[PDB]
Amino acid sequence: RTRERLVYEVRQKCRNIEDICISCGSLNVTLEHPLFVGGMCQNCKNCFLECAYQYDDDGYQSYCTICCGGREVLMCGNNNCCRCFCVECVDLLVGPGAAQAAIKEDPWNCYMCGHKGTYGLLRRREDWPSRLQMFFANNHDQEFDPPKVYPPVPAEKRKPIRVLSLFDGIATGLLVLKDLGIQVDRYIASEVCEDSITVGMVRHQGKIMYVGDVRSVTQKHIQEWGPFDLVIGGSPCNDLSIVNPARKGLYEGTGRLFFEFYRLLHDARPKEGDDRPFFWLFENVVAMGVSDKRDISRFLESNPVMIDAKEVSAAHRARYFWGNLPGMNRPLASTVNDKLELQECLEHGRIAKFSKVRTIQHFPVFMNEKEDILWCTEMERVFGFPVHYTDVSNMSRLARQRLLGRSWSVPVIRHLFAPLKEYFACV
Amino acid sequence: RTRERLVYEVRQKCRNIEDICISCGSLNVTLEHPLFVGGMCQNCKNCFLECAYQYDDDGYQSYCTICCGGREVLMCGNNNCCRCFCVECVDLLVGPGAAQAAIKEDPWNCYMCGHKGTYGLLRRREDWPSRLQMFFANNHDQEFDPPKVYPPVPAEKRKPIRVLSLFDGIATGLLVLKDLGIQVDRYIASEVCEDSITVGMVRHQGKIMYVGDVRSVTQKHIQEWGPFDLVIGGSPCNDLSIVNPARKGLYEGTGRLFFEFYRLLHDARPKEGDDRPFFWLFENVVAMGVSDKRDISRFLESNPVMIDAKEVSAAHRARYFWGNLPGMNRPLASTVNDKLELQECLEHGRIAKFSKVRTIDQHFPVFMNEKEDILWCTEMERVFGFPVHYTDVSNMSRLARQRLLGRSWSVPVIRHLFAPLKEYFACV
Ligand SMILES: Nc1ncnc2c1ncn2[C@@H]1O[C@H](CSCC[C@H](N)C(=O)O)[C@@H](O)[C@H]1O
Ligand SMILES: Nc1ncnc2c1ncn2[C@@H]1O[C@H](CSCC[C@H](N)C(=O)O)[C@@H](O)[C@H]1O
Ligand SMILES: [Zn+2]
Ligand SMILES: [Zn+2]
Ligand SMILES: [Zn+2]
Ligand SMILES: [Zn+2]
Ligand SMILES: [Zn+2]
Ligand SMILES: [Zn+2]
Repeated sequence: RTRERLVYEVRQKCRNIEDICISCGSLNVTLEHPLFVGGMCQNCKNCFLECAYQYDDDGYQSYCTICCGGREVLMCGNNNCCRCFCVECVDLLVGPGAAQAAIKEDPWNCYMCGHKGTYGLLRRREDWPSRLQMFFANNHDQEFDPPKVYPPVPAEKRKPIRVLSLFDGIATGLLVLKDLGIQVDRYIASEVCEDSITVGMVRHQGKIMYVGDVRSVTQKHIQEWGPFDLVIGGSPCNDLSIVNPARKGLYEGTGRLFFEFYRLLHDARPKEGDDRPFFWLFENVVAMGVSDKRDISRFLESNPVMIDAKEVSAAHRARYFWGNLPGMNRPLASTVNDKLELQECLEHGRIAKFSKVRTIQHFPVFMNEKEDILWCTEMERVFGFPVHYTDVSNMSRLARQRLLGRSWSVPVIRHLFAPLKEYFACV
Repeated sequence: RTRERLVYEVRQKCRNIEDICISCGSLNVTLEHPLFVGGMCQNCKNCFLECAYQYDDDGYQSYCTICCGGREVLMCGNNNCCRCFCVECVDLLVGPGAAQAAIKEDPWNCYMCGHKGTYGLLRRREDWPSRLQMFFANNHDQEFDPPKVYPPVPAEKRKPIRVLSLFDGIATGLLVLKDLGIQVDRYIASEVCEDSITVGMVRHQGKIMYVGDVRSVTQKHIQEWGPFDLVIGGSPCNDLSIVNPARKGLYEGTGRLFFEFYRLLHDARPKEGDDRPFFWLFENVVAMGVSDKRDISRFLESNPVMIDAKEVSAAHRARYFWGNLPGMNRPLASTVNDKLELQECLEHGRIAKFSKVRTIDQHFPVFMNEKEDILWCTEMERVFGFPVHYTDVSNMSRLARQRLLGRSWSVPVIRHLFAPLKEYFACV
C-alpha cells in the first residue's frame, strides 16, 4: 500500500526509483537491489538472503523474486527458468493494467527472461550475474579477520594427510582426496545411516575406520586417534531446506549436529605455539536463516563463501563453505572431464530437455515421448561421482536417490581440496 | 490395559510387583521406582526426569506422580502437598472400586501423605527422600571423568577474583561474592534487560562493567578484558519451564543462549599447560528435557548436580548446577541467618498458611486480616535470601519487579557453592 503510493509518486518524476526500496517501500535505503533498479533496505537484504534460492516442490520459486514475499505469484513459462513475480510488484513496475493482460498471454516470459529487456518503470541492470556474485562479498555485516595463512612445507618433508570426517555420508571427502592422488594415512569417519556406511566400506575397501555417534565421541577419543591434519563436515540439509514439506522446526535436530562439528573441531585443533598445518571445512546449504548463518559464522569465526556447482557440474548446488583451506575464495575452473551439460550425463537413448537439474516439470527427461526420472547412475554422473558408485547393497531406488542427493558436489570439493596437495604427500 | 492385566496377575501372587514396571507395565525392568513399590524401565525414567517437578498454574503437579502421564488426576487436599494421582493408577494399586469411593471422600489425602501409609496393592517405601536424593546420583547414563582438582594457592599469594558473568540479571553472583568477603578485581557482566542492569548498577555502586548482548561478545573481547578467574552463568527458564502457558518451542531462544555461554566459556578457559586456577558455574532449572540435559552435559563435559533450595531457604528452588567448583556435591548447611520457615520471611501483621512457597484457590499464600494476599516484593526478596529492599531502585511496576525477582538464583545456595573459592582468592 505504502509501496504502491511511493511508486505512484516516482512515476511523476518527483522521486528517484533508486532512492526507494522497491521490495517493501522502505525509506531506509542502504543497498541497491542487485537484479533490478531501486534501493534495498537491510531487512529486505535478510529476507533476500533467506528466500531467494527457496524453491517449491513444483521446481519454481517459493516466493516472488522482487520482494521475496508477495501474495499470489506469476510463474514463468520459459524453459529452465523458475522465477516467480507476485501480482503486487507487477502492479508497480509494469503497470496496474498490464499484469491482468499479461496473465492472458499464454506464452508468457518473465522480466529476467524478457527478450526486449527494457520496460517503462522497470529496467534490468546489466551486470546482474556479477552483482549476484558480489552480493555475497557484500555480506560484510559479519566482519572478521582473514584466516591465518601457513607457509608451505617442502616437498621432501610432506607426510600423508589425516582426516577426521564428521557426517561422512558416502565418503565423498576421501574419494576426492584419492582423486587428487594425496596419500591418506588414516580416515576416521563418524556416520549413523547404515547404507552410507556400507557405500563407503565397499567403495573405499575397508580403509575407513568407522565410528559411532558424533555426540558419543569425546575429546579423549580425538586425542587418542592421532593428530588430525584435516577436519571436514556438513550439517544435514533435509530439514534445514524449504523443500521438505515437514518443516516443524528449523534448528531442532540439525543445529545440534552443527554444534557437534564445532566441539570436535576445537578438540582436534592444535594448541597455540603448535604451528603444524591444520585445516578444516564445514559445508551447509544456502536456503538458510540469517540469524542461523550469523551464529554459524560467529562460532566458526569466519565469513562464508558461497560456491555454486553450476560453474563446474550439471546441477544447481549452491553451498556455503566455511574453512581455512588456501584459495577457498578463488574462482572455479571446470575441467574437460566435468560435464556442464545435462545431456552429456544422460544414458544413451535418452535426451534431456533441461541443461541443468535443480535437486534440493518434476521428472526431467523426455525418453521415448515419455516423462521419466534421472536414473540413479545418472544422478551419480550429475554430481561427478564415478560411474555406478552407490550400487553396493540391496537397497531401494527411493532410498538410494535420497542417499545420493545429500552428497557434496564432487568437482566442487575437488576444487576446494586441490591446494592441499601443496601441503601433504602424493601417490 | 496390558499393565492392568499385569497387575491382575500380580494380585494372584503369580508375579512380584517388583519385577514389573508399575508406571507403564513394561517388562524391561532396570530400576526400582523410587517412591513406591515396583520396577522402573528406562523410558519411564526419562519421563520421570522430565515430568516429576512440573507444576500447573494451580500450583499442583502437571501430571500423575506414579506414571508421570495418566488421563484425569486426583489432587491432594492436604496442606502444602501438591501431588496428583491419575485414576488409572489408583484402579490398580488401591483397587477398582476404591478410587470412585475416594473421590466422594471430601477430606482426601494422597498416598504420600496418608496417615496409615500402607495400602493393599500400594505401599510406600521407607527411605524415599534418601532414594530421591540418590536418584540423581543414579543418572550415570551420562558417565564422565571427575572435574580436575587444582591444589590450593597459599594465602599470601592470593589475588582478587575476576568474574565473567553471563546472564547476570540483578547481580546475584557479585552480591554473594561480597557477602563472602572475597576481593573482586573486576566484574564484567553481559545483560540486556534494563531493569536488571539498573538493579546491579545501584546495588553494586558502578563497580560492574556492563556489556551489551552476549551474542556481541567476541573472543577478542574475552582476551582484552583480562584473564578471568570465575565464569558464571544461567540459561533463561521463562520458556524452558512448563509454568509459562506459551510453550511454542522448548530450545528456541533459550537453547541458543546456552551455546553463547558455552562459546565464551571456551574463550575464557586458559590453555593446557597454564595451570592457573580457573572456575566456572552453569545453572539451569530441573523441569527440562532429558535429551536437552544430555546435550548440556555433553557440551559442558560434566555430570549435573541437582541442588534444592528448600534445604537452606524458604522456597522450593531445585536447580541443576554444572561446574568445577570444589565441593559442589557436598551437602547443604543452613546457617541461623537463613529462614527455613516462610512465616519468618513475612512482614509483621502477616501470618502464612504455607511453610514454603514455590512460584516458577490458594494461589496467594498469605492470610492477613481475613483476606488472601500475594507475598509483597520485599518478602520475595527475603524468601530467596536477598538483602532487605534489594530491588527498590527504579520506578518499576510490581508485576515487572516480581518477575525480575523470580528468575534469580537462590542466594544461600549460591553462597554454599561459591564458599570454597575463599580458599583460592584474596579476602577483605
Ligand atoms: N548424529 C549423526 N552422526 C553422524 N552422521 C549423521 C548424524 N545424523 C545424521 N547423519 C548423517 O549425516 C549426513 C548429513 S549431510 C551428508 C553429506 C556428506 N558430506 C556426503 O557427501 O554424503 C546424512 O547422511 C545423515 O544421515
Ligand atoms: N541475550 C541475553 N543477554 C543477556 N542477558 C539476557 C539475555 N536474554 C535474557 N537475558 C536475561 O538473563 C536472565 C535469565 S536468568 C537470570 C538469573 C540471574 N542469575 C539472576 O540471579 O538474576 C533474565 O534476567 C533475562 O532477562
Ligand atoms: Zn525494504
Ligand atoms: Zn513481489
Ligand atoms: Zn523467465
Ligand atoms: Zn515403564
Ligand atoms: Zn498415573
Ligand atoms: Zn498429599
